[PDB]
Amino acid sequence: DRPVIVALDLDNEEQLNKILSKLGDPHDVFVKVGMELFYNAGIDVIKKLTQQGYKIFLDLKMHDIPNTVYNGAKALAKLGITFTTVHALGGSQMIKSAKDGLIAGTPAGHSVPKLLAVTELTSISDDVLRNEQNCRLPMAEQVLSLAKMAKHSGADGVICSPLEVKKLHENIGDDFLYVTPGIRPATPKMAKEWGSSAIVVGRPITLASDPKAAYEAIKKEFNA
Amino acid sequence: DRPVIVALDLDNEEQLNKILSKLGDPHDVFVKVGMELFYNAGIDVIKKLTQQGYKIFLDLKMHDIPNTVYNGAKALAKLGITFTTVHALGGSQMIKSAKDGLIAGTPAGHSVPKLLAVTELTSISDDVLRNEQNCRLPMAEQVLSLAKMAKHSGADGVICSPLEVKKLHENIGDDFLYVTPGIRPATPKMAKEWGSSAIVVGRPITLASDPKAAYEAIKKEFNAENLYFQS
Repeated sequence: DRPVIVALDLDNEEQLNKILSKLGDPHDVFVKVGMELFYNAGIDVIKKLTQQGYKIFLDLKMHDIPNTVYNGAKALAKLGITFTTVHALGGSQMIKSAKDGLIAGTPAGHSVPKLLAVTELTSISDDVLRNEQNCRLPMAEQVLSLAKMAKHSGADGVICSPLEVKKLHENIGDDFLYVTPGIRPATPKMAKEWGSSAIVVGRPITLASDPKAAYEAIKKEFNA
Repeated sequence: DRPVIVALDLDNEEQLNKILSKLGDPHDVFVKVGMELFYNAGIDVIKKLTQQGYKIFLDLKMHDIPNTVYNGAKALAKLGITFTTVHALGGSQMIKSAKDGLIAGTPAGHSVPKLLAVTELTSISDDVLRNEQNCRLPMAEQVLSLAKMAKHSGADGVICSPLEVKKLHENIGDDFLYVTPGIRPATPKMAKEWGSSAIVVGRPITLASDPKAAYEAIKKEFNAENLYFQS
């Protein structure tokens, strides 16, 4: 049974509590929150939620020098989170320090958060990759490069498009998490067949008439 | 007029309060905190500090899609900080959104935080630039390109090394902040001479036997515009 993660887009604790109350029992609920929430809420907000049993993909895409990311990651791990992201663009050493940091901050009797690398953000078009980022390679090649390197450096997985998972998965093998966002009922069943380890789903659930029923139905479409 | 910013590399509010007690009157102190502190202490600690009159460079290097950075940046401007960072590698639109977010989150009356672009981190060597990040440009060209783009995208300044200021300035000009961290008694004097808008200083101050006097001496050196007589 592979996890379905609900992507949340909200900017306060109150909104967060409200959607979570609509998603189900805490143990059954895996959500993604980024900096729009984390930078707007008290430091103990995530910790309180993970104490209750909520699983949290805290998506802050850390991108700094290795020693600072060691310490950032370490601080995050003490929140009780399940997944977290770094930019592969920050390089091999930074990624390794990120994992060492996660290990260091994981409190007794907890699983170490999984370290996921971001490659090229979805906001990066072909033109931006070439003319703004001054990359030497086209998209498909840049992405595979970063993902491979992330795997070599101690990342547990990568955030990748559902339409890349096939070929990424071919290259890097089964010992890695391929976490695919942008899934809509690219359906959950297609993501399963193409090799996704976890799907991230937003509005189809969060904007649903009954977010809980939507969330539960996607899990079944993903795991049937 | 030109700021000296104290880099605080610590992970707890109690150690923070101790170094701060030695830096002087809050209205005379400008500090830099990054992931290490912020991800342990959170927003209340920053709000507390800025309300007292501390100037904070909150250095979190946001790097995400434009809409998310808009909201991240907006969240940070509510805290009353002075400088904050984003990755130029995140692209032109992300930088513009960051600045718009900063504007939206600033309380009325208050001053909009300055948006500073990170270019290539000091952790990226030429080999890392070439063979990990798959850049097609050599370091100096890539740095200038990222800096120029940041200027054209609403950034108020860049983080660069003291030595880089001249090339960046030559191309970008005076309506921009060149913020330079490597500084130790590259000296404050050299940083001044080379056109740094602001320096960040760490251990030379935070581990000095008298941090306040080390700080004031560096402010003085950095701002010695007419150090020598000339006619």
